[PDB]
Amino acid sequence: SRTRRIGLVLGYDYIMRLISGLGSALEERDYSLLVRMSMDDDDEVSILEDWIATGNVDALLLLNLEIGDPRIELMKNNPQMPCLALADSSLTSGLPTLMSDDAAASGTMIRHLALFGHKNIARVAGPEELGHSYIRDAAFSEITTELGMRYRCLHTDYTPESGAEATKRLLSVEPRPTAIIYDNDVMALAGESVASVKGVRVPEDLSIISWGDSFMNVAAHPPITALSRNILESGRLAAQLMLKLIDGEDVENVEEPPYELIERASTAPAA
Amino acid sequence: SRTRRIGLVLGYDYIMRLISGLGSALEERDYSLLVRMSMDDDDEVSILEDWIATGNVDALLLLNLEIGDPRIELMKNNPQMPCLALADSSLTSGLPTLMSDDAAASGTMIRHLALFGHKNIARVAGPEELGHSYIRDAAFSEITTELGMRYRCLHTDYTPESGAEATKRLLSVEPRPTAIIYDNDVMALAGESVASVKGVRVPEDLSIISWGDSFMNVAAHPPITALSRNILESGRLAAQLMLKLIDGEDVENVEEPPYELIERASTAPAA
Repeated sequence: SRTRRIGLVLGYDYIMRLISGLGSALEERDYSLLVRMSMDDDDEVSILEDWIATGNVDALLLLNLEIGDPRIELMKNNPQMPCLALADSSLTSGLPTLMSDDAAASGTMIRHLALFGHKNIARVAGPEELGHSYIRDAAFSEITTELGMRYRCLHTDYTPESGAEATKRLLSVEPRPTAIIYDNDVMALAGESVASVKGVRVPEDLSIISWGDSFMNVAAHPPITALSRNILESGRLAAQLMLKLIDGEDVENVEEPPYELIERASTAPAA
Repeated sequence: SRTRRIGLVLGYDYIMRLISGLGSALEERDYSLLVRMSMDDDDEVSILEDWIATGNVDALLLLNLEIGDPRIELMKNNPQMPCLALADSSLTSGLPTLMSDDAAASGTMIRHLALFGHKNIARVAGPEELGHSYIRDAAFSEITTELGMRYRCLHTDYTPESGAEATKRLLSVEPRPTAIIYDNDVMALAGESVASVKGVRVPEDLSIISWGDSFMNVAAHPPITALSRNILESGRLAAQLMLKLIDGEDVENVEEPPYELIERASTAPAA
């Protein structure tokens, strides 16, 4: 029998666009998304175990895979429950995956800076505990080294206060980077505001790129160059893939839809 | 019997915070949110009718009430299905409501501008088809008139391009307003950027307020004064109220948690 439900556990406190894309495909088959909220760290596993034991959904969507995620083992020990992970293939261990390509995106951003003559750049990244942290760092280190570009990074907690603090630090230590890439839009904006208050012109003295795009980047002063992921289409593909698994079709891993570097006013030749 | 599900139909293409708050309360009772997506205008009613006919959820959450919303009539003709609306009480016609107070918020923002000596202000609002459009306009017109303040408004579609266009228009027509209130954060940011490009200093020449708060306002240049709604707690209260209805308890309308005007650098005395 079918419940016509897909399970998703969210963390308490991007996702909206993913849910819109998922819904655009689930509606075609009169499916619904069943959403629960994990308030703690082992809470998600407990909810998933309940769903599996009761057969309360037809498939599970796994987001934000960490290194050694306890969910992979859960799914592998329960192959009668379809699941799909949205992650780099290196983190999913054989489970059906809609694959991101952070290493590719890293290259696209760095080559854009290289073309503009940047030789000293920095990244303001998220927490080191993210499953994509080591993929991104390895890509940035390899590409920058191979292009003879100086590279430094600082970790933050995604808040504008943290992005602001990191930017102040990068702009105060000689030799000052001429471009900074931020792991989210809010920190790129906070960093641009820091540069402006400091009298560091964007983009004349400092280029800025946001990893991730939103209306915020369009509204900024100046508008911020962004690596844009097609989250809507990713969501749609994810739902289609889970429906295939539910239908009993074999599903090879699928690359997520291509990203695009949207060039705006915040990147320009290096000072 | 109980399904332990609450139904929510979202529109294709705030809500994330609401869902976090809802989940914080639903998890206490092992309830889930069942989410579907309306792709058209009469799509929502059809989904709701299906849920009602099959008893597939225990209660329905109604958001974004319009004037003469076809959902009110649906719910009233189906009182065996618990529901809760998040709206001004004037739009819900006796249905259990978690009540917003846009007129109160309007007063708080306008009094803040009055204290700073503003005598000519403007609003960049959303579409006129919003159910809260006439409540807000009536409040702004009454309060401004009664304080002897000149007031004008322009309608937009919530995009930064639309907010930018509206700001250019307001700043180009004499007498230029000394403060602009925007119906969302992205337009307040887009408007602040327009003022900066134009050489209109914020806040020295122009004060800006965002109706709605987010990290974007904290990250702006300068940070943007915002009317902040407690969406997390609103979500939590909404879930608790629907659970009461499901439990068979009588539920009087409830005011939503108090909003707060967070004063930041973008408001100052009038030029």
